[PDB]
Amino acid sequence: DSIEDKNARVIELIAAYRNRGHLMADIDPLRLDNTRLTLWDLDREFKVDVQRKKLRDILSVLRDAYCRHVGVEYTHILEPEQQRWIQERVETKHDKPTVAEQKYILSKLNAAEAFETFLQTKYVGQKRFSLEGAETVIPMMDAVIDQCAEHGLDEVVIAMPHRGRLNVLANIVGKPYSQIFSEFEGNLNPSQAHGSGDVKYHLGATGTYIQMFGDNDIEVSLTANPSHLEAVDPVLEGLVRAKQDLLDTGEEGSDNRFSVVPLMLHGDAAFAGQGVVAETLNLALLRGYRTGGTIHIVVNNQIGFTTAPTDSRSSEYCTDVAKMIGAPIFHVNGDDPEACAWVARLAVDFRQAFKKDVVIDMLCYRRRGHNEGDDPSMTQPYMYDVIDTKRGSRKAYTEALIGRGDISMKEAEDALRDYQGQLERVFNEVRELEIEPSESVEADQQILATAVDKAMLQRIGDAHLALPEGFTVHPRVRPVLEKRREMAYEGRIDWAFAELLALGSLIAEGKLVRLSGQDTQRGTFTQRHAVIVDRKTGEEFTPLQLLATNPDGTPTGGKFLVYNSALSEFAAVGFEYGYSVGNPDAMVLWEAQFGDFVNGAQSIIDEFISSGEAKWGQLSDVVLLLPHGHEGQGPDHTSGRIERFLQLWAEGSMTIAMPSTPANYFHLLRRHGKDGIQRPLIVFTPKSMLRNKAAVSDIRDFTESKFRSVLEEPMYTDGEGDRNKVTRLLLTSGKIYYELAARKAKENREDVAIVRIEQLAPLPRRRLAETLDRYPNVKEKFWVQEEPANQGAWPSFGLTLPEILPDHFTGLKRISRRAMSAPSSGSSKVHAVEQQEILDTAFG
Amino acid sequence: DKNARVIELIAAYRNRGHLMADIDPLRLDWDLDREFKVGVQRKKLRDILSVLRDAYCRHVGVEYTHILEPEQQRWIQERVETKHDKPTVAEQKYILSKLNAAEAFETFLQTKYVGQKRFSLEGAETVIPMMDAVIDQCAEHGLDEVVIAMPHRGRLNVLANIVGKPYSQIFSEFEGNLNAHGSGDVKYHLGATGTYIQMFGDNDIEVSLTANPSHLEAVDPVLEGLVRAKQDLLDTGEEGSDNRFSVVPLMLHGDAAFAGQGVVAETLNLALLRGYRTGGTIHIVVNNQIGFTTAPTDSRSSEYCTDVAKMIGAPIFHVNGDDPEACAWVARLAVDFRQAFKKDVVIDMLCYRRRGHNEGDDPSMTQPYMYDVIDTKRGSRKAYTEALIGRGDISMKEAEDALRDYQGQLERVFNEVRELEKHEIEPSESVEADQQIPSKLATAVDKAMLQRIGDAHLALPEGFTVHPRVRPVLEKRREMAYEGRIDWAFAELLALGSLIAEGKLVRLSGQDTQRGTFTQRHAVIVDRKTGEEFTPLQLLATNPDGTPTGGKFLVYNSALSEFAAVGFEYGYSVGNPDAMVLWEAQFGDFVNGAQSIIDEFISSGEAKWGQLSDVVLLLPHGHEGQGPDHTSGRIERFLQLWAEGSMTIAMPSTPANYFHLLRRHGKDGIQRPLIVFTPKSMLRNKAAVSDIRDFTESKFRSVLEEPMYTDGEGDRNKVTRLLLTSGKIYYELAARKAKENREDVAIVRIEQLAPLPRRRLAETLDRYPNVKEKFWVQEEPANQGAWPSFGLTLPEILPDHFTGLKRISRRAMSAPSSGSSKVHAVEQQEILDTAFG
Ligand SMILES: CC1=C(CCOP(=O)(O)OP(=O)(O)O)S/C(=C(/O)CCC(=O)O)N1Cc1cnc(C)nc1N
Ligand SMILES: CC1=C(CCOP(=O)(O)OP(=O)(O)O)S/C(=C(/O)CCC(=O)O)N1Cc1cnc(C)nc1N
Ligand SMILES: [Ca+2]
Ligand SMILES: [Ca+2]
Ligand SMILES: [Mg+2]
Ligand SMILES: [Mg+2]
Repeated sequence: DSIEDKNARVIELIAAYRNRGHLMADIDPLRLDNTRLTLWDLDREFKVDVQRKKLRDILSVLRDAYCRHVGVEYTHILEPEQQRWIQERVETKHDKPTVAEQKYILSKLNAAEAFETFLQTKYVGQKRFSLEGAETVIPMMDAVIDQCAEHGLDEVVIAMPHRGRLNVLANIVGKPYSQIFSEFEGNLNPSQAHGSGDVKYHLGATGTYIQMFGDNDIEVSLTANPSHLEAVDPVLEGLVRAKQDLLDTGEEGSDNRFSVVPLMLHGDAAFAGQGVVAETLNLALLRGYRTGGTIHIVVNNQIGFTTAPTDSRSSEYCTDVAKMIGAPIFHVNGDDPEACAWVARLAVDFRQAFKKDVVIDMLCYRRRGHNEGDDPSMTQPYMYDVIDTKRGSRKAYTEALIGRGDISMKEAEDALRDYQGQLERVFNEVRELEIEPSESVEADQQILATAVDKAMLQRIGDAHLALPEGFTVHPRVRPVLEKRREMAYEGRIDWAFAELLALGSLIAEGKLVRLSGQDTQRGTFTQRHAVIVDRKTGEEFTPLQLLATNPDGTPTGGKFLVYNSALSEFAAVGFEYGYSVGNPDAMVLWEAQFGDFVNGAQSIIDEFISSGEAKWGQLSDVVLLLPHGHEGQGPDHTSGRIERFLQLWAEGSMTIAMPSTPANYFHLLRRHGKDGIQRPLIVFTPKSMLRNKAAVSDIRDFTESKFRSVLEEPMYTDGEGDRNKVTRLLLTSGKIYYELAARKAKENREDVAIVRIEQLAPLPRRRLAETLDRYPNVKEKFWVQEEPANQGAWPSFGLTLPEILPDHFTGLKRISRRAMSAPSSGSSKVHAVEQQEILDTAFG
Repeated sequence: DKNARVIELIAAYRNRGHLMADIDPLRLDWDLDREFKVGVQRKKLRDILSVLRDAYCRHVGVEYTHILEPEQQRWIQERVETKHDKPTVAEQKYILSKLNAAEAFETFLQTKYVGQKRFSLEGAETVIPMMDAVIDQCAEHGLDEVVIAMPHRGRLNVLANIVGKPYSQIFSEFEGNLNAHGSGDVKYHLGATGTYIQMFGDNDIEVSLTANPSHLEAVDPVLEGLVRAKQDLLDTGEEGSDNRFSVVPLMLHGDAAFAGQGVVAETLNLALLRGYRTGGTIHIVVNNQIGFTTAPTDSRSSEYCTDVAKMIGAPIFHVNGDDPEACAWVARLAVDFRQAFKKDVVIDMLCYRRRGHNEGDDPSMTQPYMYDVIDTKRGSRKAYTEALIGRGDISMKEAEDALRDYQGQLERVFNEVRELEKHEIEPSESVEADQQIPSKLATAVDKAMLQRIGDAHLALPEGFTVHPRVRPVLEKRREMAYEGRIDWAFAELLALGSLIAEGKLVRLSGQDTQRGTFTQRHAVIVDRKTGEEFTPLQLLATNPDGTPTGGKFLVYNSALSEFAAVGFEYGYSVGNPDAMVLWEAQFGDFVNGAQSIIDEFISSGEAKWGQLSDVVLLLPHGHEGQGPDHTSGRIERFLQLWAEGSMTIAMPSTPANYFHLLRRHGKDGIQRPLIVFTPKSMLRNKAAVSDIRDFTESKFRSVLEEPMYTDGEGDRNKVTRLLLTSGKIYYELAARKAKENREDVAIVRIEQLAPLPRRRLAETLDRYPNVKEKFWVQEEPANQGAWPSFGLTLPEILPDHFTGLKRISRRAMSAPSSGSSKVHAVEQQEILDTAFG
């Protein structure tokens, strides 16, 4: 009504465009959804933040920035400087691309569409999950990578699903067309045939991107992945984080460049529905997981196979999950490749300025069916009636560039004729060039002293008392530090100290050690104390970090990276798997709170850890620490599901162990870090046995011994025990050994021997046969276990042991809990009665 | 100019005031008299600012300007930016009684069971009066039930002080003396049911608490499923006549678990979906600013633990746990918002954890600053009590007497319990015999029923335009119903349609389940010209005379989730035991995304909690050369999980046997999950078809012989080699036998993998007296499929029949299959050549 009233209505209007203008922006190239102050005041001047501008001018700047082909979501960001940064770059006149840059974009759209159309012609009946209707993804990714090269970064690491995967591999990464054509030909040379393999749209590649108009180059990698959509997200993060740590960039680096950029592509239905997306975004700013911001690209073809977005998500945008970490979101029209390239460059600039994630929602469509053989009009007839009227983005942009006067019709035709002639000469060459069953990858990696000097044990012990000046140790943490120095010099080394002796000795030898998991710094069972907290100030101290410096003051090259993970299994296990792939020379350990929670990461275990080598030739040396054992804490605090990992095992893909002594655990970890084999290690670790006074080791077991896959009772190897008196053999693994040994001693049963299987997979066949041959008077052999009959090692051992060793194990019987639906009973009293029945049966 | 600066200030408070609000009980981190323009009324700046400070910068942080619906922003704004009437002395006293019960229950167990883990709510006592206000507000709206799901934090306190679980039952559990059945679970995993009666109102409401494992947040989709089934039974909500959503999910969370677990996002993503919505969940985050020894800085990459809830535009209220009046008020506002917009609401209760993570843990080892502050802090109960003695509401004597009365009541129940005669502790027993199958059960239907389901596919609405490639499916189904040669996809719909016709509620969902991943189902058909939907099976919900059967066909395309979708269907089946609930995986290879649900609820829920579920998992399975993720439903994993007859596991080879399996499952009266390994290419195998007689005069066959012996000129006595198999490999083996005229070889199919059909298998094998060798033949690698369990169990349960049983399979493999279809083809031929070698 007044001057103060009008100037106030304008400020609300400005805010309305900045907050909700994205809901009006012309972002959908299909235009499916139909429902998507006075006139004298437009020429009046108003106060804007400090200059005076006309309302018409304020309105035109706002409609240009927020209501054209780019929908900007940023007012949810809590940091005001990030809101100002976006506002300043979005609310200004944008410099038009040069004719050369426009021609370059069209060349990318040409190769994108001509690649898809060549495959439709040659291999009409072969699934390729085409990028048709989304070809702008190619110039957009090219702009992301080019912008990264402009900032002088070292590498872009890509992870993506099926949508236009082959197109990306050929036109962004640089994977030869001959290789991609040999895969459709179904004829692979012995190197491409090796292992069991995977489908062509799961494969990765590496290359060097060279700037078209710049002088920089950048490494471009694409990681392998399963069909399981979004499963590769935390794997990419881990991979990038390991590479950043090697380059001394990022979080654990001297420079704050985060010079390895994660570029993560997603489908619209997969991005909204999969939980691992939220779990992975939740890591984006964590000290132990951040990679300085990921560039996310959502290929939003407004469809997920036959499912409409209305049935796929409960939110406006498929990208709304990214608001949880305050990521800016750019919804961009896939038919405007210049707006797509510009947004991609802005996204990289934002990542570089704030070391935070950025989401690009590319609104497009899927020209053909879900796969190339599918008819989408059965379920989406309206959408496909609209798509059938739509001229592709390539034709649209070509007609735009001719009208502008940039290129001629002849120049456009010739450019496509050249590219079509090139694909045909490559296809002919491969076509011009016997299928056998897949072979096991076991022999692919074959290959050891793990003992350390007394001085090394003493150094790791002393490190626990080499406290900074003034440091106030918690009075209940102080005895751990003092008892460890004593253990290092006097023996009776417990499990938790043996672990740190192995990690510390590896650090001292120059190895990078990464250890993480839930409450892993202290230890779930208050046993580790890898990090100690000053009682008065809260300052942290990591005793093992002192081992990264030689006594002369020089660095060993080693480092101790220990973290408390977020409350995740899927993303945390994915990340550590990725980290180990990213740095094969690192010692990477992930610890479950209890092994019962690793089933939250079942997709990682099944799709990456146990099978990644056979499927993609991708090697990982990740260690999974799974606290395991029947102690009466209930069905979710008892089992690490040994039977599942043993079932998954084949082709020597993993090592699976359940060590019974601290020294054997020490040697197992050192063998794993020093063997030069990149294969995952699954370890079933103790809980109560951490504080079992019988479960301790002598210094000579660390300094003069090695890993023992099979263990005999000390009375026959280092004592006065007679192996010829033994009539009954009890074969076992884990903590049940001490309970059986205590019963044998109590009853003086010289007729019974207890043999421990420390390495569950691969089965130590020769070692087991050699050990059993030392007991010639054995009349009966029993596999004894705590676990229910359908769980533990019995389901695999009961079947494999009589087969691999018939002369030793024909007639092998089982002593265990009954078969159970849950891993144990809920009552500790019921556990106690069942545990005593096992001991009574074994000695009956 | 000034009026414009005032509007920016109003917006600043509404948008960012929550970042200044005094929400943390630990505290760890001139123009004012002028009138301004703000219906359109003129208000002084002092009053504008007072309203803004009271609403957004005191003990309540309000996050709502992210909500895209303007009407929802106006609704919150109007209720938050007004003077709030102070609670009556009676209401304040009622809140104190709740704080009294909460802290005295925790202090009583500390005194009596010093050495037992109870995950105390000390420092978060306000959770109890807050939950009481949520439930009371639901009763005020005249709703029917509140269904609760929560983790460990103050679980026993909630059971005793909100749900109504007897103290005697809770004490008897700490005493380790139980009057228990199945293998059971820990006390803070248990559920209860009861009736809440309003203190100052005339209404009552049912209050239920669901069971759950240690796996944090895994119960979230299960609660939604449970609520959805109850809402469908009451004809309320999405599939109901009235839009009341009269059953309320009340979901409690811990701050670290809410930020870190993916299933939270997956479950919020369901909140407005047609097939999953429950009309809005009330979320309560017990934000004690700690997760065991982990600081929030290591737990999340966002300001608030609740930021994940902004993806569905849920309003978020950050409330100071030391202000129980503000907590009760926010809880009531939450219920009012849920009722008005049928959307989720998140209450972030900022509190602390008085003791260690568990009662035996020392938290100062890792959080000495936090525990130095907590040891200076007077509890919420003492604070509130002192504020009341200060306001003049109550005397010191009245406060003491109330605590003495409650403490005396606890001591009397504890002693009565202690006085009970102890029982001898025995090992847990198998729950197998708890649910007995009716020996003989009729699943056959009349030919008229098949014909009705066939005719329903052509009973199209007037003017409906069928897609030309969908039309032959509809016509071929009417022909199959009258003439036979019924394929797998039609037998599925014959089973579901016959159940609907008999009055059963059928819920079928999964990824692209309406059409079918393999374009086979067409449960829903789409008008080619308009896009209008038509569900032929829905016509079976009406009898020929026009009356309802009571049955219903609920078929949906799920979101792209496994964990939340499997969790939801598990919950749905628990919520309505009389419903037929089927969840379909796109390929069985993706069910490992829901491994926590399979391991913690489906396979073990009966033995742990006595919780029964009849959920059906449909897992497309088979070696066809599509790669390691499009081949196996991990049969070996489900067989390994099986014990105590907890589940039925089948791999049917004929459409009729699948039909009878589904009907037996829906009509047996047993509430046990069914795992079905279903076909892909075999859906279109012309040999894999059934006669009408198999649906009308037969029953489910756990073991199947070759038709040449049961219905042909085959001679069983000529058989010297027996091949034992399951699934689609049967047709390839049968085709090879026919090609080579091998009368010396017989192929026996095991249709029901678990429980093993011991008697039928023994009776079948006895019909082949000249057998000299038996082989288990399978497509799956040696360490996979049925061999790992059958190779061990078959020679044990049937030694006279299976001693010397050998295996024919793919080699043991790390991946479920090779990546090349050419390599699959060569391996498949080697199996067939070995079996007939
Ligand atoms: C549901 C599903 C698909 C629909 C994906 O929808 P979007 O995310 O919008 O992607 P597009 O529209 O296809 O670009 S593709 C798909 C495939 O099999 C990928 C092709 C492959 O690599 O094999 N699956 C099946 C599927 C279901 N659940 C999970 C966790 N992962 C899956 N891959
Ligand atoms: C990590 C973890 C806990 C810390 C939880 O932190 P918050 O969410 O902030 O909860 P509180 O502070 O304890 O209220 S409790 C817990 C327990 O086992 C509770 C006792 C029980 O229920 O048996 N686990 C272990 C855990 C790890 N991962 C998964 C998926 N679930 C878990 N339960
Ligand atoms: Ca290694
Ligand atoms: Ca049933
Ligand atoms: Mg899509
Ligand atoms: Mg907490």
